Amino acid sequence: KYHQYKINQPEYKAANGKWEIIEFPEKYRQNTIHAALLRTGKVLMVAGSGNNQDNSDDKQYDTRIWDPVKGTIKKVPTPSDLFCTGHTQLANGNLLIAGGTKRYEKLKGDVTKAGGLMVVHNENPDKPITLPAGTKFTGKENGKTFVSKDPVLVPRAEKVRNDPGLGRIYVEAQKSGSAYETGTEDNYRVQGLSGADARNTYGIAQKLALDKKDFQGIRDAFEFDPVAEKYIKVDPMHEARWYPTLTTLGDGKILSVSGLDDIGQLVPGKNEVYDPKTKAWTYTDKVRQFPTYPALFLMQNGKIFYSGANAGYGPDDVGRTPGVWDVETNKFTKVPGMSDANMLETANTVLLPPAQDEKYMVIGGGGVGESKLSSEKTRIADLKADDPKFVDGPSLEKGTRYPQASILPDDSVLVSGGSQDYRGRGDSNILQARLYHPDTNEFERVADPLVGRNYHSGSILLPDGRLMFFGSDSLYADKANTKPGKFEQRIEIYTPPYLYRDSRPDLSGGPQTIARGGSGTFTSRAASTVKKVRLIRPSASTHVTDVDQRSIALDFKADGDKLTVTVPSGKNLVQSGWYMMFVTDGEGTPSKAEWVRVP
Ligand SMILES: [Cu+2]
Repeated sequence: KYHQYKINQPEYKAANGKWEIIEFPEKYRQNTIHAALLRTGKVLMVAGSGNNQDNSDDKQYDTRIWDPVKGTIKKVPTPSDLFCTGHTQLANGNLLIAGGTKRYEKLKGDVTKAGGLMVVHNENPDKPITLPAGTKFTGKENGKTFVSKDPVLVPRAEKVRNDPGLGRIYVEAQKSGSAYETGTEDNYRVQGLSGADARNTYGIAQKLALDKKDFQGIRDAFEFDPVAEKYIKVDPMHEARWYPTLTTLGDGKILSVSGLDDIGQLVPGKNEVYDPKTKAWTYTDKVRQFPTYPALFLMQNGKIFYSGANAGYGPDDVGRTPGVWDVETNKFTKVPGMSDANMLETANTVLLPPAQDEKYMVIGGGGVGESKLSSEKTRIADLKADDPKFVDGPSLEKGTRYPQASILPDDSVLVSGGSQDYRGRGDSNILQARLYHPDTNEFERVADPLVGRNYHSGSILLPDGRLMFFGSDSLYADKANTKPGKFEQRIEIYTPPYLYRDSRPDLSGGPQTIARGGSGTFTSRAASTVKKVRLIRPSASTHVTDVDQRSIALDFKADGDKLTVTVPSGKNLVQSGWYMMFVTDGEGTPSKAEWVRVP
């Protein structure tokens, strides 16, 4: 339009950057749900079956590697249905990817009525129990009632605790509409049982709502080798997990937390650790339950910070409170102050730059399950404070689920997209982007994104300083919510303001390996202009969750055209692995990254 003229003016791009749509040849398209920047500089894009029933039925599983410099894309053979998986970079630079989705069950019953899977428990070792069709289950907390359509046989408990018999049955609300939906797990009383039967028999269900498909986890785990460009099978997890968080501990092992299991129950706090040297998994000694994709970050004291951000599931009163988790002792200490604590599902979490400060920001979020509630708020916790607590930061304009959030090499945080309602319901994509500035605690609006991104989206900082945005899985295609949504297969590249100004500093000397506490030397003719150096861990982003990205400040010295940088000593700050190293000048303009390996 004229718009298009406005947003291409030198002054405009200099203050707001600019967006571009990339669309791939039809043959390379997929529903990208997970992405990660690899140490090769290319982006792993993982769809699995892509939340597509035909692909699940055909075992059609997709992965791409996309080269942002050349703009080329290739397919990668994908061994398991690796969407709704967990993932993080290993010390060797491989991406550990574990969990994912079992072949999906057909959705049954009336599309206008809340329902889903009820898992019936039988505590009686003496006898099985059959609940006939039309059995009513009522939530002990939520008070809502659902009815089975078919009989279910629930086998005897087995003695060992008795281990309860379990039987799965579809249940459905009596009347249509969202008034009769639930958003969290509850324990359901079975109406019309008396005595012993009532004592030994009960239901557990996750959300029983209108986006109805029932998903189960798988145990498979792989290392993605970015040099070979292949998935390498490693030992499977002990637990099947759909939506686990994988997060690096102090000793370099990977902790896997939560997820739904092979029958769709929340894994009840049975966490496990991958040792990259043995390529084997071990249960943790002690149990702690969280909802799915919990946002879990390694702190400099070796404990885990849980921000409260999560993708849902489980009860509303277990693992819903932000805090500090000592994995070895299992002590959990609440961090108070969170505003809109009822709107933490589908929020983003960022460890603010520089990571040395241990400040976490929680952005946006929505009510449990398919709630119409959404939060405009940011909330910041400083974990180095005497009494740590969340305090509100700058607000967004609109309540926003699913905001994308990426650390930039200038210490800004790009916060972009999202939607006002569940899965972009009511055509509620928010086509806005901001820079968050940590030092001022201010938001600055920048250019609007071109493509809406809600559920199943993400963003990835690239070595050249641009950012890639992917995904978006709207429930509906139309504002009226009458037709099924189509998965967004375009990506965008966002060029920030800092690339529309003066010449950027030059940098060469990579790739290099630099130990914690060690130093390395790089070349920059513009060394004298460098104000900061940042070692930035590449992102692995899914479901509004990225426990990989962090930006570590490096001390440096300039000596003519030579920059000597020093890596901090702590293994809890500087996780082993590969990092982008950016140098930024006093005008805030970053170099392109060189890659550095920390052993
Ligand atoms: Cu998902």
